[PDB]
Amino acid sequence: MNKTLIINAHPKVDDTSSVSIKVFKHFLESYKELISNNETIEQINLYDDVVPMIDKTVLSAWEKQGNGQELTREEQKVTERMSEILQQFKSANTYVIVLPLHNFNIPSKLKDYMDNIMIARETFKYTETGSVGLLKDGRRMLVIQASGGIYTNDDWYTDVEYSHKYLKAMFNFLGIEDYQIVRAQGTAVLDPTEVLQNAYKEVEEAASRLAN
Amino acid sequence: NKTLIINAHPKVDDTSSVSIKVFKHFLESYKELISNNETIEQINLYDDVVPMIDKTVLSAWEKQGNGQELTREEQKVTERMSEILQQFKSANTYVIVLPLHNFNIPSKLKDYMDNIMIARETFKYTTGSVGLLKDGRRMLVIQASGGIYTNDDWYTDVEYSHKYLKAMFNFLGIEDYQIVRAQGTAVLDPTEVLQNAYKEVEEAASRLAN
Ligand SMILES: Cc1cc2nc3c(=O)[nH]c(=O)nc-3n(C[C@H](O)[C@H](O)[C@H](O)COP(=O)(O)O)c2cc1C
Ligand SMILES: Cc1cc2nc3c(=O)[nH]c(=O)nc-3n(C[C@H](O)[C@H](O)[C@H](O)COP(=O)(O)O)c2cc1C
Ligand SMILES: [Zn+2]
Ligand SMILES: [Zn+2]
Ligand SMILES: [Zn+2]
Repeated sequence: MNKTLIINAHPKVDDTSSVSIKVFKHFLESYKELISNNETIEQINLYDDVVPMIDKTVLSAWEKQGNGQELTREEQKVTERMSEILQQFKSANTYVIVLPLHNFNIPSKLKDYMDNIMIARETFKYTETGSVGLLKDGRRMLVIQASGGIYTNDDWYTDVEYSHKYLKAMFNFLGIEDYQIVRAQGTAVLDPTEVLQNAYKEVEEAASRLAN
Repeated sequence: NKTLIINAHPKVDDTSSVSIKVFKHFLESYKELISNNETIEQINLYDDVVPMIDKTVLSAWEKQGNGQELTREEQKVTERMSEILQQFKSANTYVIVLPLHNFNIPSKLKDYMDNIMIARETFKYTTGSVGLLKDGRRMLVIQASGGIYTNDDWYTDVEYSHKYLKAMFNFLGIEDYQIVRAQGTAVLDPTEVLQNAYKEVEEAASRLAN
């Protein structure tokens, strides 16, 4: 089965004033021109859809599920939603993450999302040596990130680009080694034309690559 | 002179939590050693209002930049965010308590970071950015983790919780940073983890109260 999952981590969701949403929408345009009829596309909007965070209730529920105790109606409701998010994630073999860079790390709701999809025995497992990803079946990820600064000049900025470093480390771990990030970078330093034209060109290439 | 405890544990107060036990041991030692004229404040991220960056916040910020009028909702959220910022700026000693969930800081702790990293307030675009909190402030992070992160292996390379916090607080001008790793809760006996962690926070308490 061929399914593409769009993980939209932008707080504005669909507002085209945003650089990363424009770039994504241009990606989506090219991608749909090129995919098969056998290819489904799903999207989760992290700032619009319900994405449960790890809280007392979730930790309590996960404790009980280890003992085999009964869950309260609240624990059932939140664990069920988290199961839907996990299974939706495992159901896809192409992923597109869209995010603005805010304070050198992933958006908080994207952290909640990671907390839903990094699940022992589901996307990774523990081993004698340590732990190992379970999603090693040729999946592909494209990250689209807009940023005010430039992160490819190998300087202090590069060193604190934790958003990219974390996402690549996490997904590489789960088994996704075909990874590309498109950085619509330098929005605070470069001509809007230059930033956008370069990011449109890059996601056009990505669409072509991902559609084969 | 004020100490600010930033509690990023979703369980808040539950002593089944290793990071909370270690914090409470720290706090009890600290309270014994500090002076009368010293205030301790605490914000519990999972039991308080810490605005996340959403549509409303972003729009409020754009309107503040265009000199446009704010809606009541935009007003209310930005007022709460400036209250959090000022509470953060008001303190010279900080304690962050967190469990390690998925190799990064808790999501509410990122929200908190988004409230306190503010231009012209805790840093300034300037030639480069510089921190405004360069007045000898101290930062203690108490972190509980299943794994061990001090062996200089793969685990060390993905400990983004510590790496991020240290980089952000250095950037704000807070260079006196110390992390207490109550680590190995997935491999060592719980009493073994606690004994070492308790000694670290007892020395931290003494050093910070001095
Ligand atoms: C609250 C906030 C925090 C930001 N933090 C960073 C940052 O840490 N590094 C950076 O390069 N740009 C930062 N920026 C600039 C944004 O990344 C830049 O405006 C980007 O174009 C936003 O993407 P978008 O247009 O899709 O929303 C920040 C902007 C805001 C509003
Ligand atoms: C959802 C979840 C994610 C976790 N992720 C990590 C991890 O990425 N690295 C690690 O060393 N331990 C991880 N752990 C183990 C916890 O860090 C460990 O249990 C720690 O003791 C929890 O802190 P606490 O006792 O203060 O709640 C995770 C635990 C849970 C429940
Ligand atoms: Zn287009
Ligand atoms: Zn309470
Ligand atoms: Zn024992």
